Amino acid sequence: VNSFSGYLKLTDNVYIKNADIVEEAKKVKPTVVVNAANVYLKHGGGVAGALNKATNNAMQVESDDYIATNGPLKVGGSCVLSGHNLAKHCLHVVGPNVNKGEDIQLLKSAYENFNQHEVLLAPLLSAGIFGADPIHSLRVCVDTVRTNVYLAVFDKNLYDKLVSSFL
Ligand SMILES: c1nc(N2CCCC3(CC3)C2)c2cc[nH]c2n1
Repeated sequence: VNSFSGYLKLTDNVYIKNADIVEEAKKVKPTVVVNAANVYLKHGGGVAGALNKATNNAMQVESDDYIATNGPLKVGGSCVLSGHNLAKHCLHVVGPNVNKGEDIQLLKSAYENFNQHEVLLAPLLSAGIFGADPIHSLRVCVDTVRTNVYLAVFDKNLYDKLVSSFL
């Protein structure tokens, strides 16, 4: 049994809700919240900008030290950093950004990072400002992630389309 409330069950392991990932994080304090990161961990906008704002920029300060030591992530890759006031840990995952011309086949590699964590609160990778079709992102999620994932979708409108169209 876990804390997550109000989710629709899509499969054995994937759940979905109309929620902003941050408010949900603040309420649940999950072990892992996933960030929709870029390779530079520059949390300017989208989910990343919202998560970082909710940490009062502490996520960005920590991320800048990570990059100064380790250099950029790979597209499709991830790192585990603090969850600050939102979660125990933040899994920063880099989905391909279609608005930079990155290969959408890297979306499966991105979701494979979730399998290293038994339970996660996450957004749909590569959606919003990364330009991918969220219906496609949900399909790759369901077909890739085997651990228990609670997806938060940032719009009542879109949420309803993902559910209605789910096979
Ligand atoms: C969950 N998902 C979010 N995304 C923003 C737009 C598109 C998206 C697919 C649903 C991802 C955000 C943004 C801020 N807070 C969020 N929580």
